Amino acid sequence: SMEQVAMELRLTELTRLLRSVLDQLQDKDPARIFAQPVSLKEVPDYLDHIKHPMDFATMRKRLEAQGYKNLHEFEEDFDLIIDNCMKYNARDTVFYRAAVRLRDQGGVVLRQARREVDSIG
Repeated sequence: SMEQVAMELRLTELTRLLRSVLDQLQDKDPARIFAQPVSLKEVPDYLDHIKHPMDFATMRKRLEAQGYKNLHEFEEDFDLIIDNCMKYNARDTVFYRAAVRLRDQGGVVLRQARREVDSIG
């Protein structure tokens, strides 16, 4: 149908905007701490601690399959990255501290994203 196409164009355009959002958030992680999945070879107990692992590469795979229906879904995955880190790692660690800085800096990007998503519809 023509309606299904229009819906698909909307999804494609959301994917475009979320790709730019993802790039801007990942720039706030210049150490690449959150770039890839925590390695279960190197942290064998990880899934005993963290039930839903997340990282920027995993988000990018979902994004490119147009697997984010709305900004809320995308933010859920970004918050997982941060929240998983802040539980597994202690306050006095470079990992925890990286997550705090990512959260604080990402907030600004996500605030305007929400306005753009609502504005453009």
